[PDB]
Amino acid sequence: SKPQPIAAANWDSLSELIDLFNSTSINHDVQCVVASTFVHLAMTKERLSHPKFVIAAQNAGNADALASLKDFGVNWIVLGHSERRWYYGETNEIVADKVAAAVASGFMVIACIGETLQERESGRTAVVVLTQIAAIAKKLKKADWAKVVIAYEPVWAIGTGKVATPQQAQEAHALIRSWVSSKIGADVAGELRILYGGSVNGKNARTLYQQRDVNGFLAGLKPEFVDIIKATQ
Repeated sequence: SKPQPIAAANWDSLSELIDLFNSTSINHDVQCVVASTFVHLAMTKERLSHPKFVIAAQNAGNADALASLKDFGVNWIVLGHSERRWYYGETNEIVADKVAAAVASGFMVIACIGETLQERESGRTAVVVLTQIAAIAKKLKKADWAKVVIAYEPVWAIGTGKVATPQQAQEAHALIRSWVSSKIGADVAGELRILYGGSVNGKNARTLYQQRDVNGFLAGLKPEFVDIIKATQ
């Protein structure tokens, strides 16, 4: 069976969004995450009170900064999101180092991996994606995977004019899990949450979630997020 799903939203009125989240009864077991930028942190922190939600930082790579976040009550962090890699120049190793640092600092880490349009088109989804997570694994020890969540981000589907079928997402998630099973252990692979991190709405989320290897979502901080949460069953 599947591990606990996660519905995570990455940073519309934020205040109104939080109101909506706070008011949302979530009946099933699902860990909800709102990843904020530094500036919106204290506000999200004081406003978001739904106990099935946790707040996540993003991209912190400094030990002191990590320590401060943890002190501020932030225990989750999103790392490796597409733009960090394709725009900011965070290499597989830099992301890996951040993941390892965050884990060492007591964080739950949502580590994003994903291939570009050109990589997918040229048939290199597997080598790109697995190389990215292999870099992450190299800096972790087995026990650390308890603190790791992988988000698969079809970068290739973002502003490229391409769509992500349940089959495509399942294929990607399955190959990641198979690599984790082989290289890290089947016990780890069994517990590992692999989130689909491409643009998703209520309907397609519910369908995606039905796939064997999909354990939830990394999506937009938008009112539709409530539907993404409900989709995780």
